[PDB]
Amino acid sequence: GHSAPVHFFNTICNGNGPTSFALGATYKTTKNEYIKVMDSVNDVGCQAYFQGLSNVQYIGGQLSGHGSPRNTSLATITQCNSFIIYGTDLEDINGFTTDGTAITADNIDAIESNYLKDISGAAIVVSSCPGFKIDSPHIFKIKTLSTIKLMNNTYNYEIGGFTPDEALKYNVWDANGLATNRISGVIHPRLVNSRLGINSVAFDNMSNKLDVSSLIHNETSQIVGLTPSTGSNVPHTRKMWSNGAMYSSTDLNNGFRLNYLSNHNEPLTPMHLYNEFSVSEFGGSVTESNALDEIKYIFIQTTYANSGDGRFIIQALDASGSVLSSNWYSPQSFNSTFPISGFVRFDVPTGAKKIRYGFVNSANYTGSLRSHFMSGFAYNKRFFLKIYAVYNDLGRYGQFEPPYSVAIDRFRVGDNTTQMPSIPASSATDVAGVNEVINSLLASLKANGFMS
Amino acid sequence: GHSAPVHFFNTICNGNGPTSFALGATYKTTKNEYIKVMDSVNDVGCQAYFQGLSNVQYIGGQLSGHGSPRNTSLATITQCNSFIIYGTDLEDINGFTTDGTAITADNIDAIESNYLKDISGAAIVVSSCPGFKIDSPHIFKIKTLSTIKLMNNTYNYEIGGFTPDEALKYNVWDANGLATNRISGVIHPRLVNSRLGINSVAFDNMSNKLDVSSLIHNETSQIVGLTPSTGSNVPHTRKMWSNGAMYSSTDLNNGFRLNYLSNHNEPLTPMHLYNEFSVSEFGGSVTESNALDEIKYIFIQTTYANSGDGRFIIQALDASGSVLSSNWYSPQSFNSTFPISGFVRFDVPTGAKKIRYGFVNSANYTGSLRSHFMSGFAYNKRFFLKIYAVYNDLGRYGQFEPPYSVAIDRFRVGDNTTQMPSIPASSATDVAGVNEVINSLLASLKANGFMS
Repeated sequence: GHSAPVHFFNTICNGNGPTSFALGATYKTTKNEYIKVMDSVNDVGCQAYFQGLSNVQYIGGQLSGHGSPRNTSLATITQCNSFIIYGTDLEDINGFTTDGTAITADNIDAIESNYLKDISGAAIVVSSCPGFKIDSPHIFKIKTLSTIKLMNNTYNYEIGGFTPDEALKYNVWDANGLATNRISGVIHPRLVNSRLGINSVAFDNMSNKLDVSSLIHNETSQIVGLTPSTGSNVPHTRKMWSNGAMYSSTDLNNGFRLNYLSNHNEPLTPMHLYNEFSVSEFGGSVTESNALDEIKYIFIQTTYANSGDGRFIIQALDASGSVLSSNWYSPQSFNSTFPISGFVRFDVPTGAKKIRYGFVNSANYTGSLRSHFMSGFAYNKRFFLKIYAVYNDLGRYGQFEPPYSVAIDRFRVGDNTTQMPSIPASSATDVAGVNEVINSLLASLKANGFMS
Repeated sequence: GHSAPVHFFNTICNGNGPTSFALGATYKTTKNEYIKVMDSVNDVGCQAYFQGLSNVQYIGGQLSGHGSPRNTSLATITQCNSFIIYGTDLEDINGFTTDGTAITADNIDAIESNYLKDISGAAIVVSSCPGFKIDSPHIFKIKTLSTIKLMNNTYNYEIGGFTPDEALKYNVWDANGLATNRISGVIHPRLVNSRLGINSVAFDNMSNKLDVSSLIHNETSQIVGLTPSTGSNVPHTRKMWSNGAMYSSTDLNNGFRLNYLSNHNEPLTPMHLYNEFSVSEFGGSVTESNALDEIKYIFIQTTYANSGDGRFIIQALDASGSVLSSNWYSPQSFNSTFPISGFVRFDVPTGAKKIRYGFVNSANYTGSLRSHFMSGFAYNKRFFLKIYAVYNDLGRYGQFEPPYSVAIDRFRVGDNTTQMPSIPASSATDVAGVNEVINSLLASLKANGFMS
């Protein structure tokens, strides 16, 4: 049941929440009776609460908590339709949870894990409101986890360019999770490459993600597998990696070889499957305060599997090869989409010169990509790996993309080379000795893909 | 200090700045005393001036100069926060500068070069206002250099689809320049492919630039250099170019070979490094009024350098091969992001059939890319070249992108060919003569990159 349409013009809600004084206060009536103002010691409030509405326009008002009242949010929108905000002043929130837990930068990590499905933790919490829009307000003094929280099937939201870095952890906190739900929202690019960015779920549902990032690694499985294989669910050639090897040569359907690594801050050896590339390369006549960093965030998308022991490692190195930062990622960590695949976020620290990424084994044995990362193809039969690089500035150092030229036929249409038909061995009865180099050259051609 | 939030509704500011009559006017007081109205002969004004505000909404008003008053702009926003415009009528501006210089179509080039940092030259001038929104209003009769001007760290702006071609030079004039600033704005795509487009700085900061354009040339330096190299800071091969050569076959790190050319309208020879491709290919049963042009603008991004005689040349040719238009681009011209790289804009004239682009030398000697275009790798240690083609219509002729097919393994995962191990020379003592054709094929395989 609902009412539509509700119109709000230049309306201000200020200071509306349980405060320190109100919780301990007792109202004395004219009949000399005392009434306890609080319902409980964990009483929490809000400035504006909306539920069961449609076509609500809040045009140029103000939502702020002055006097530090215990608020779970400034505006709570639940089960509404087409809630649009037009330049509302938002400021001075006192972050709390629904059960009365104070949101503080000290315990900001336990709030995201234990209170993900809670209706709290942002200046504006949107729950089950399809047509949401915020339209670039000015926000400041936000003492909670994020600025906007989206959850419970908010699938067509649009978020404008408000003040990026005001909350404690994020700017946009997408908490939508359900396999049946298809979320596709629009986020301003300036909110992604800021000091506080968006979480991995918000980047999963960001439709204009190529406006701020680009793919630095794109690998998928082939259609027809090679000769020594019993399937075509993983790569069989290793041609996309600089170090490492394959798990098996008699069954290529087993993926890459996962070698043991004790922790993510340990050095990678040539036996591990990993790549390496440099960033932020500027000359000697440039000051490091003028030349900023290249990459701000790195988003990795991979297949999802319930069990693990196979880790996707990523490291940020500097000059002299010292590890500045690292992180593990188990197969069950990619659950933006629980059934198929998910996203993870990695923060590139300032001063990093090189980036390493690959697959390792967290247990003390040698595993394979199929059995120890994909769980034997139980949740997905097509492996893929996508790594997005969110640049600090749009195109300062040049975005990384595959080479192409409209005037060169090798890149415009591709090269005109085909696999040669199989040539039999040289067994002429006219001379020996030369059959040494001929059959070896014919064998090298067949072994390197040039010949069938 | 500031006031927030200021609300404007259906408010009109009409014909306010100093006029011809007012400048020469003298007020006669009741006490028979005379007061000169004009402070100086170069008095200038605007309809609305805003400074030090936050969360300002101008909802459906009108800003117009009637009676031709001397105005630097219609609205001047300076050091504000979240200024949003909602469908405001804007019209009839008389372009002037802050010092009283009239902005006409004759001096439109000297004003852009000499008054870049001036707070003037547009219908709406935005200076140091992060959250600016324009919401696409209807605009006409604009006698300034541009319609919107952005400068002084306006880093997150959205510009809607207003009337494109009303100003004299541009639609959006981005004047943001600073090494520490990170600008990321959103511009409506219909404002980029218009008669008047956006300047090179606005395309630099345009995050949704792939919605209106596509890369027709993308080239970067490799990681590991070739054998005679002394470093890997430039392309060591010439596979991206159809003409020209390398500077020296003994170093390969000096880059391409820059040959002398008198002017940009001179014909390019096979000794020059340049490419060529055709545009607007329609059949005989199509009328040229129905078949429009293919490319509207071309944006080139390259590394910055403070000196050098090497020039990036681009030419627009026709049938019979006559040069319609051309332009030089020195290394200092790529300074839209001063310390690293920059953008330039080239206007493709109507009737053009072919486009040529490459690198030449403006001085009468043969130079190299490392020394005569870059300053010895003093600013950027990685060379890149990205050329964007802004199409007249979105996909009329088909956008140029690398070939791909999801059903072909050669394009889905790549070809399964590797460099063969080095095969020694055939020196068998059993027969000669054939060893000539054997070692010549083995030498060619090693020379063509097929063999190590």
